[PDB]
Amino acid sequence: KHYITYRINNYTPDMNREDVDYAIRKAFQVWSNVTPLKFSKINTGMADILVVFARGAHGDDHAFDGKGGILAHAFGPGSGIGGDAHFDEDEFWTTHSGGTNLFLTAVHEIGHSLGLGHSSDPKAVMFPTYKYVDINTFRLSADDIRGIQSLY
Ligand SMILES: C[C@H](NC(=O)[C@H](C)NC(=O)[C@H](Cc1cc(-c2ccccc2)no1)CP(=O)(O)c1ccc(Br)cc1)C(N)=O
Ligand SMILES: [Ca+2]
Ligand SMILES: [Ca+2]
Ligand SMILES: [Ca+2]
Ligand SMILES: [Zn+2]
Ligand SMILES: [Zn+2]
Repeated sequence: KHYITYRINNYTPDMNREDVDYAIRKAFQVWSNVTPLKFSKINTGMADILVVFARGAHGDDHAFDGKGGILAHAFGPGSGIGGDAHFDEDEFWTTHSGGTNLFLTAVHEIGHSLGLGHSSDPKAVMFPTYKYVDINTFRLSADDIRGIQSLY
């Protein structure tokens, strides 16, 4: 199906609540812009993709590892934790270059939420390693486009 819902379960205290909403909205928009996917934000109740901030062990057999290392993870589409995107609260989430940029990380993780694996293109958002790029000139690489359009 092309209609997919999300809910921001909780908000990192690192950031303004409004900035988390915006970063997440823009991350979904990135993928919506290159597919027929329609995303809808839910405030309360059942949603396909939950956006969660948590530290250490947090219920899903994939515990986080403290500051650094693994920044976030996400599960491919399914029931329950399927589709959910988890961000390690031990990171320092930001709208800027400092710490770990939430928008960029969210684009990567939503990619996983939708069923993508990793890319071999070093410029792809789905390359395995986080790298800050200038947010205002950010673009999905042609390989990201191939990946997502193959699924939707
Ligand atoms: C501290 C920071 N760490 C990272 O970038 C690390 C390597 N990457 C991760 O934390 C992966 C998550 C990530 C990648 C990106 C990104 C952003 C922009 C461009 C390219 C990539 N954003 O988040 C972890 P994952 O979701 O792939 C994951 C895979 C397997 C398991 Br099991 C669990 C999770 C760094 N190396 O700068
Ligand atoms: Ca889910
Ligand atoms: Ca970590
Ligand atoms: Ca934090
Ligand atoms: Zn998790
Ligand atoms: Zn990844």
